[PDB]
Amino acid sequence: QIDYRDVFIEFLTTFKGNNNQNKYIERINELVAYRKKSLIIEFSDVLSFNENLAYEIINNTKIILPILEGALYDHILQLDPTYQRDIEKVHVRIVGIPRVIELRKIRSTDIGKLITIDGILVKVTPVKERIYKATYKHIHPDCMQEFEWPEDEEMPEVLEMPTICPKCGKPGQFRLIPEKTKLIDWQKAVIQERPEEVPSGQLPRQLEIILEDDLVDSARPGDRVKVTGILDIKQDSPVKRGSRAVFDIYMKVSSIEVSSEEDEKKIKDLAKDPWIRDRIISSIAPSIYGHWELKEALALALFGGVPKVLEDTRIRGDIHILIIGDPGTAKSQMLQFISRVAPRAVYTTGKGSTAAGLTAAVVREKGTGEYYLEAGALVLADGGIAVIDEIDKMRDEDRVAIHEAMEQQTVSIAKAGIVAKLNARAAVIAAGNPKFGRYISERPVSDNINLPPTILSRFDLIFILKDQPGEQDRELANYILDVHSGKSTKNIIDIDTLRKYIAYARKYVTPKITSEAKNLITDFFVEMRKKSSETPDSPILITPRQLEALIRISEAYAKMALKAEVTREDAERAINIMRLFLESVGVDM
Amino acid sequence: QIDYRDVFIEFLTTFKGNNNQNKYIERINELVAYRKKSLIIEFSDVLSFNENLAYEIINNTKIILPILEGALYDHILQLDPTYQRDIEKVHVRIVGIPRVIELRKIRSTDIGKLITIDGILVKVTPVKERIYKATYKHIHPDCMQEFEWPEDEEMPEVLEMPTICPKCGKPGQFRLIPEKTKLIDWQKAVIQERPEEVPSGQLPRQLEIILEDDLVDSARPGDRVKVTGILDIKQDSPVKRGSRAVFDIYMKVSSIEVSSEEDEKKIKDLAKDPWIRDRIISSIAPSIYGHWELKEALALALFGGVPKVLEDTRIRGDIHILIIGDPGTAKSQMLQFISRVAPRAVYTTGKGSTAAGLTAAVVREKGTGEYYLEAGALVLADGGIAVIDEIDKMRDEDRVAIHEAMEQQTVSIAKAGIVAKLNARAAVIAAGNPKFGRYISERPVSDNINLPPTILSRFDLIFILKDQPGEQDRELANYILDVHSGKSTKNIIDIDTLRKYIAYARKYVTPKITSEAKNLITDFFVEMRKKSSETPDSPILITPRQLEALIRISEAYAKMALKAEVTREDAERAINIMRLFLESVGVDM
DNA sequence: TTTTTTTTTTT
Ligand SMILES: [Mg+2]
Ligand SMILES: [Mg+2]
Ligand SMILES: [Zn+2]
Ligand SMILES: [Zn+2]
Repeated sequence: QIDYRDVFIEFLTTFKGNNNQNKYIERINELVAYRKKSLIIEFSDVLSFNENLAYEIINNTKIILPILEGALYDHILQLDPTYQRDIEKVHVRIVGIPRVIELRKIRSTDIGKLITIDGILVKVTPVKERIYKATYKHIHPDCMQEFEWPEDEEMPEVLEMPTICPKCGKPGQFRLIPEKTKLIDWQKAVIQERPEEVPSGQLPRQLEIILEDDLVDSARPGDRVKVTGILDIKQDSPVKRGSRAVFDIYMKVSSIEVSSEEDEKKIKDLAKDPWIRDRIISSIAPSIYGHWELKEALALALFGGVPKVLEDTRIRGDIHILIIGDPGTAKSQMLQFISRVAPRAVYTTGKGSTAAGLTAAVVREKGTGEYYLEAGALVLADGGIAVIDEIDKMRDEDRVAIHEAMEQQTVSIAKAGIVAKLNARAAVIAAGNPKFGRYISERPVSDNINLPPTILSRFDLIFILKDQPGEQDRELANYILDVHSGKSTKNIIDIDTLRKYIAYARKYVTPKITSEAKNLITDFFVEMRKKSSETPDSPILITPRQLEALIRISEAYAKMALKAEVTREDAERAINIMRLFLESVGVDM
Repeated sequence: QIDYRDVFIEFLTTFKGNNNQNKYIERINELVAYRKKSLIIEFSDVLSFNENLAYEIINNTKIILPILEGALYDHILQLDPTYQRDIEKVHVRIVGIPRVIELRKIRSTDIGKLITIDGILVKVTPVKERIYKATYKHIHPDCMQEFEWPEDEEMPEVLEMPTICPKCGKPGQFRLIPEKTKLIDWQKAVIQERPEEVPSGQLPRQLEIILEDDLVDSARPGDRVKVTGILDIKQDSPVKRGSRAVFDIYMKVSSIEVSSEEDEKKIKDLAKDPWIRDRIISSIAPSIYGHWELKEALALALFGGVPKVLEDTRIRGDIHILIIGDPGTAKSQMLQFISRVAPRAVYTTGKGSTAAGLTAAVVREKGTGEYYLEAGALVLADGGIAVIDEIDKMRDEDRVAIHEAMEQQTVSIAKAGIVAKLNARAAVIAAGNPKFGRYISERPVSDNINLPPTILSRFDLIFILKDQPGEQDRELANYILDVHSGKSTKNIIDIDTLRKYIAYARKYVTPKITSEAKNLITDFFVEMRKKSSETPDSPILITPRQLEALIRISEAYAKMALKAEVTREDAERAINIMRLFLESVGVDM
């Protein structure tokens, strides 16, 4: 009823942040400075400020958003007149809607209401253009008149042509004029419900969402998103009714978020502890007893090294880990934990994957019969982590497809007239069993591993797990029963905090190698080669890749403590962990 | 509103270039010599000469080009009246527009503006004809009238037939008259964004462009081009509404550049150095330590020999290189560098390619129902370099598809009623691993290589790389760490100018064989054949192909120094490099 | 039916 434009403007200029620093005033000039033409607000803050305004947004969304858009636009023009003639419309987006509904629980009662859905992005289409105001010319020898067809109204989702010329009142031919037509960016995406939300024995459901204007290209497939907007029915093929008054539903996205200053203080506070490295390792798979050297290795792969890009070549910065062990050694359980804690990870099984599905697949589009590309698991994991369980179960002729993606971090396809190259910069963690299921100490190491030396040299670290019963059985049994009894280990960083810590470290820390670290690494690498040549029978080869493994591991150790330099202490830790890897495969040092 | 035709004419007639030769009057001078009806003007030159004139082209391109082009036509007629009755309209193409937009960043605000896009050409269609002014006959026994349908306007993108006869005002049926219709050449192409600008975890995007009149057949697939023109929305089936008022965008090309005299003297200056060959070799893969003999071999393949075309046959002039080595010997890094410095190169892997994708594929169009050919990797690489990494991972029944393309440089297809023969004159560089991952010195060369003798004989040079940990580890380790520390080797030819040097040499240099070079090559071949008879178990056969390899290598060495003939020094170098090849495969002379 | 790359059952 009443106008809240005065309230909205006053709220923007008078709201107080956590430190009462007016967390909203400094967003306005940032909008003006960068001409971002999109401003977001929090529903909790609006409700905390004025209860009446929050309800009107949450209920009368379709008749108040343009009103607040006009009021905000006027406030921008007075603040900076130069904003005019560059941006003709500014959008305000509301987040944190209390109306959250599961994807499977949407009913007809929720149509037309501002709701929020949490799911997984699966498909994204290229950006296109949608007409919201057309212009036609009446092709009738008497008219030759141009007019905007939808009068005082946006063009509906169905493209409708005028039947009677408004300028002359007669029918005839109408020709669209693209020059005078107004367009808006338009993208279509598909969202899927989370695996933990799917009911027993059923496939996950999917919903179609539409992103327009500045919301296009807001996320990539495989992301976890929270989308807010209005639901509506979909009219796709109305040319022929064919009975079937049944319709699907789709969502007009108003605000989207993927997956902060307070968190940064928490992250930096953690790094102040001298024993942060040991504290982080203790937080990796808290439900698994022992395997301290494995948890340390897995922690390094989460942080990785520093990729180097030069004018003529680039160097891999990711760390690859291979684990071989007897059944029941908690290999799969540890790998599942990595998927949860990594900011971006893809979990695959060796038997349930193919060569085309891992890198890229060439498929024939049924509508046109033309071949095109589909991204594989490694491509979708670019910048993240790829987990391959049961690597020994894959066919050897099929496993070689990942050799290029594991060192050059690229995928090359030359099939059916398609030549393409794709980036696959991801870290690979793989697990498997020995050749005879269990490790046989009588036989050498070569026949136990049963893998070609080419793939073995690609892995920075290799650990062989032996399940040897001994005095430690009682400790293991007590630990497992405590887990089943609900007792939880304390003094460990929670998974949510740990994920934020890793994401921050991988984005703002780039350690550099000092002179002291160079001498230690060089001496140790020379020592490997001399020792390796003494026993030319092991299946492990000390190639120059091993030298680069030491550099990557050293940078990861420094990056774990948010250090900008690789001191001698990190080099010693990198050398020490490499020693345990060599002792595992029976290479003494 | 000021008349710019006078400004244009004085700009063309009076302009000073960097060389001080009035660059812009020679182009129009050659315009009438060859009747090319197209003039190229740089945006930097017009802006410097007249800032106001340059701006008017940028923002008023729609209604300034016909006036600007019309003014140029009158000037040409004054220069030579003979241009009349040969060319009706002359097009002016503007390049160097500062408005450069990435392919993924195009939004609605860029529609109708002159922009420039850099990308890769992937698809070209055959040249067709487009109607811009039709002629119709009213089939109604009283009319028998001819009229150009679109009055004072060209035919739009969508063909439209008149509904009311302009000659009588009555409806009816109208018949097109092809002989009185005005046509224009039309071609469609697809541009793909470069792999550098593709975001993480996303597939590359594509844009459709239209070439008309003299711009047709101005490029070939795989080229890197810059296109300037106007964006517009694409209409395909406007008659069928089918809801979904969402359109795709295409581009009307106004000028195209495919990726000068100052380079000629720069290249000539480089060739004057007596040690130019060493400088070129030292500039191949600067980030790789050692492997001097492999760097020399890769340099030869970039330049290549001299193809011979005779009345009854032709002789291959390309050089093929095969490298077999232990894992971690930087084989893939060098191949990556070659794919960047080569003016035209295609990079493929053994596992990610098929027989059809390498040579040619037969694809059926579901619309018409007929079969047609699709160019493979080797066909697209004609006149350039083809890189096939991990060649040993190819299926043997699939690898044999390149036997004829490597020697006869042709692709023969007899499939689905299609018999064809395509040129595949491309050099092949391949790498792979021995049978057991690493070379075993305790076993003969026969079972280490694991490749048929038919394909081995087709390679001019074969190098077996052994990773022997010796006393050079410290030097190798220090070099690698220096690379990781940002240190760069100095006194090398950078990749950009090195690419220009190779392109110039392969185009203007055709060395000849002298009498003294013939004697050295003949004597060496006799000894090579005699020595091979000692060991017949080796899978390396000295065939007459090896004699022609010596000729090709000798020509390549001369081509490096831009020499016009092959002297005894070039023959000696060819013998020396051939000797190292034989020693590696176990033939000692 | 036909060539092609893909997952699938069945020749
Ligand atoms: Mg398991
Ligand atoms: Mg390699
Ligand atoms: Zn009208
Ligand atoms: Zn008529």
